[PDB]
Amino acid sequence: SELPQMVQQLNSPDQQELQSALRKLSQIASGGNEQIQAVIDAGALPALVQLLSSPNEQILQEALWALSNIASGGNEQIQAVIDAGALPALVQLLSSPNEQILQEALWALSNIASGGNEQIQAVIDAGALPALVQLLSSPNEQILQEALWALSNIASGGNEQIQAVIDAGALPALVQLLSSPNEQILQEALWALSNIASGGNEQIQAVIDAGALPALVQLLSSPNEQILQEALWALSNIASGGNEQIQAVIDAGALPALVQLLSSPNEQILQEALWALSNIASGGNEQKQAVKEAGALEKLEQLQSHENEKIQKEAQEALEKLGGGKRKRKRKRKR
Ligand SMILES: [Ca+2]
Ligand SMILES: [Ca+2]
Ligand SMILES: [Ca+2]
Ligand SMILES: [Ca+2]
Ligand SMILES: [Ca+2]
Ligand SMILES: [Mg+2]
Ligand SMILES: [Mg+2]
Repeated sequence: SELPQMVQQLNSPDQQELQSALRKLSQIASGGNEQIQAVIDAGALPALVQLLSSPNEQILQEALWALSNIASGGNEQIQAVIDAGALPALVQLLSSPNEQILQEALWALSNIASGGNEQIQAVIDAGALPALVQLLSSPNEQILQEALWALSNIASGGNEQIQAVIDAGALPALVQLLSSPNEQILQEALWALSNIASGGNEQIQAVIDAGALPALVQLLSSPNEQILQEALWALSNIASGGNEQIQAVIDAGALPALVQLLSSPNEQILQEALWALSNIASGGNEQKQAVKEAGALEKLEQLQSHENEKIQKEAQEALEKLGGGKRKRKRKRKR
């Protein structure tokens, strides 16, 4: 209700009147999609994009915060941000020497990339990827995390958008990050490759050719359940490709580690271990025999006696597929 009065204050000579309006519009935009639409309907977006060119760092800080929380809404809400000419201004802020401005620009770009394929492509077309791939080599963990988050959401799009990430030279940087001692960076690098591996066979072969599999197979032996869940998701998407892709997974030695995970009392790890083996089972007779030789038949048959309906179904489906004769993830950040 008080929103139109706030939009008028975004172009005020009084700095204390301008900052109070920005702080309030940022707090409203942190709410639901119904609240975000009220900000857009008040015509805040044209005024907010204009403020990104302001030399004032305090104004630009809250202007980015407001746009980021608006960008964390629905697909139509994200589209309204793009129509206001936000992307060409956000891409220019990636080359900024200010760490707070760069962090907030990346936060805004990641939420826009959390929308549909049309929205993701608009970010690619704006020239975001070359800067994003460059940031994967940064010594700053706060910035590296944000760029990893934005690249994961772009890779959550269609095959055209995933190929654009591969072409920008992201895979060698992502594969290198799989050996990082930082668990947050490691999780996001795993989340990025998983979304890349959810694409076509050519895109999955790109992940294999970059040398990601030895690290992913190794991560199945981790005591950390968060890293285990991400590695299982990445390998499942790789195993969903062709017979060349399934065999690369077997050659990397995933089967003995996957069969070991069938003994886990954790329902999340189990479901993902079953899904990875089920995709492998949907390969040729050479691929089917490899699963049999790993000792999987014994555990799959025993898992058909589990009290969990989902665990029961997956185990039977995988055991049937062993007879002789792809998931994308998006994340929206609200602060
Ligand atoms: Ca003044
Ligand atoms: Ca600086
Ligand atoms: Ca550092
Ligand atoms: Ca660590
Ligand atoms: Ca643990
Ligand atoms: Mg950290
Ligand atoms: Mg952890």
